[PDB]
Amino acid sequence: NNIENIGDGAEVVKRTEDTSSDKWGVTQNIQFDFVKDKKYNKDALILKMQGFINSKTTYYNYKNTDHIKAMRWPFQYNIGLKTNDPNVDLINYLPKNKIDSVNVSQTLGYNIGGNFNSGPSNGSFNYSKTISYNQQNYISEVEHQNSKSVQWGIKANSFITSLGKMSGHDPNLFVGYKPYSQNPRDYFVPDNELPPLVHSGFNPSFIATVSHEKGSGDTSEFEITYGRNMDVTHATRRTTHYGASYLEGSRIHNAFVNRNYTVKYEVNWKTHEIKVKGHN
Repeated sequence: NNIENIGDGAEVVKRTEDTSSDKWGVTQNIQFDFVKDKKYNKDALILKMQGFINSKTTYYNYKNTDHIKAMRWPFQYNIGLKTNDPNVDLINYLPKNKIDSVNVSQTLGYNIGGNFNSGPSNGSFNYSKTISYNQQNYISEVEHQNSKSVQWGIKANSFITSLGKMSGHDPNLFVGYKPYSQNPRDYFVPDNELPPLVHSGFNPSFIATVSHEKGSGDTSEFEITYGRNMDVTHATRRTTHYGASYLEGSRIHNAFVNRNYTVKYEVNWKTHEIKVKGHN
């Protein structure tokens, strides 16, 4: 069963939708939890956005050269949610503020009568939903928000390198130790020195709660966007008088923006059925 009783005259109807795109290298695992409460004057839906966004980190030689090689990597991950229904309002979302901690763990609590809150380090609520994601060396913040939308940016922040502390904008970030190699991968730091968000990808965990005016319409559409913004780091071999060789990085910041996989979902407030309307 996917209907749980949260109190007297209150229940949560649970539904899940799963979609993947080889085109974008994204998996969207969406949880739709319908809040059915007699003591609450509105229809409510808790959306838990999970899945996977591949880093799509690629290493390649620069043109017809042997001494310039490149690394294309995700500077920022994009997580967005929007609605086109005038009768639907975005009431809350998690995370709400700029957060730089390695693990982002937050809880949304629900109490009968339409009361929504956030839990610390515990329950006691009638119903609750929890987010958990790792963002090592990255920072999360809300880029854009209103009553119909919320957009997050999980961007490169601070790194501990062999040359000391580096920002996500440092041109020498990720530059390797093998200038005489012919493999573009060797011009860049090994995977054990790369954060998971660069070597593998991102495992999102985001929450958004929407309120629908009762009887205003049976259906509502939601667009969920998962993607990334790519940077290109070029590592040129040098050359010094003494004879020793080293690598030097130059950067094309925001070389490939909004490499996003957008899925349009249809929700039925009466039957609690989910339909995938379309995608890209």
